[PDB]
Amino acid sequence: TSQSRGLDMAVKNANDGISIAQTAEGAMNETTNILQRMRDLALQSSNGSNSSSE
Amino acid sequence: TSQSRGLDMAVKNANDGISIAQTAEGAMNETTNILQRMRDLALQSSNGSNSSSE
Repeated sequence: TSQSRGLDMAVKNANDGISIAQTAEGAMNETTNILQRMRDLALQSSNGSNSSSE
Repeated sequence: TSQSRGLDMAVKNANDGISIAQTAEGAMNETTNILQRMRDLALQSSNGSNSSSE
């Protein structure tokens, strides 16, 4: 009986762990998209056609 | 006839002794349930998803 209640609280606890990892990874996805955009801009600036203004 | 009355006292004493055991068991049934509830609450609290407030 104690094991059954503990197992349910453990399943709920593991759901919380999946939730925390899900939220942080989802925010991490936009970090990846930002960095790729920053890398595209950095490559563009390296072109010799750009003057100091661009 | 002397100890026939004695057994009548004996069964009477045994009956109330059974009653004392029964009420002790009955109040005990709630004690077990309270401890089990505290075990689930403590189990939930051990999760790192909970902050200090929870």
